[PDB]
This record gives sequence, C-alpha cells and structure tokens, in this order.
Amino acid sequence: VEAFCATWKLTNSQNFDEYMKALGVGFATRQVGNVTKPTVIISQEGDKVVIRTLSTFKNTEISFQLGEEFDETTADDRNCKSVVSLDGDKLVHIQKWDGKETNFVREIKDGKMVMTLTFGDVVAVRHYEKA
Repeated sequence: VEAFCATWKLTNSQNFDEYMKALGVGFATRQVGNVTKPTVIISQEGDKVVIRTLSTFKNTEISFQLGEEFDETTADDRNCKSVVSLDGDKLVHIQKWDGKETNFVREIKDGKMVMTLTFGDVVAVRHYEKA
C-alpha cells in the first residue's frame, strides 16, 4: 500500500468521453469529465485509507479498510456497493449497482499510478503522476 499514498494528478487520459456515456451519467458530468483534471489524494488518516477525488466542479471522498463494502453516491448520479482491495501491487475499486459493475485497476509503473477503468469491454487508461 505505501507506494500509493500521495497527491495524484491526471496527466494523460485514454478514453475520457465514451466511458462516461457507457456508465450512465447525467450530461453535465459528461461536459465536466472532458474539461476537468481530478486530483486523487490517497491518504491513510489515523488507521483507514481515505481517498479524496477533488476537481474544480466535482469533489468527493471515500473512507475504507481493505475489503470494506460501502454505498457511494458518485459524480455520475448513482449509489454503488463499492469493494476496494490490493490484488498484486494493484489497487482495485469494484463499484456494483443495478446488476452493472466497473473496476478501477490502479498500478504503480515507476512512481506513476496507471488507472485502468474497465466497464467490461469499455476500458479507459488514465495516467496519474505525484503532484
């Protein structure tokens, strides 16, 4: 877990338009996700992992132990049953709602968190660097 504890700013976005349209967004979130950079501050605060996802329109946060299932009202407009865990040096956020699933595979490539967001076959590759 210690290589993920940082301020993470999005530097190169593969597919940040069709992933939002496939997931089921309100159209103002599709306008916001094309224009705005998210600052993802992954932080162990006391004991549990608090991720703060902060941009200049949408600002949301998630507090978890590894394995915690929690309902999460997202920037899409959906409450998802969310399970977060490390698989093999890769942080996987599994969001479950209405029969549908997406998982965000966060992996450290030489100091850089590569977030691979799979909605099945709709895959976005978002390249986060430290500040």
